[PDB]
Amino acid sequence: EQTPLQEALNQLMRQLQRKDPSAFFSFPVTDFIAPGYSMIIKHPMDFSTMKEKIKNNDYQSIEELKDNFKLMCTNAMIYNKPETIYYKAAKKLLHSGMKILSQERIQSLKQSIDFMADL
Ligand SMILES: CCN1/C(=C/C(C)=O)Sc2ccc(OC)cc21
Ligand SMILES: [Cl-]
Repeated sequence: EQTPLQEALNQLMRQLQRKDPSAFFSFPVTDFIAPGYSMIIKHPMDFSTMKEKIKNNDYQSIEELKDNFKLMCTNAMIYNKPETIYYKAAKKLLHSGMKILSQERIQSLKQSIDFMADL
């Protein structure tokens, strides 16, 4: 029922979420949690939204998931001040996640996804 691309995206998601042990990025940030958030952050993202996008087959490539992942981390560094736990978590998550989503790792996954096609 799921494509090789969807399955790879879900495996990468599990690796990225393990780097968020405090679960700060699990769910959408609301204006109840973060006053004025919606006026500061115009393109919100979180892991639960990414998971739903995978399930709905909204991602056409791993790079599109990588873009959403970077956006998620950047949003938290834009809204939160550097001293806060949320900013510090976002900086660490972004750095760790960019190594999980390295261009060379992505290329290798693309190859194996492509191999399942035109058989
Ligand atoms: C959901 C945790 N969290 C945020 C997460 C991200 C990704 O930004 S930002 C923030 C601000 C206040 C708060 O508890 C008053 C929590 C809080
Ligand atoms: Cl890279």
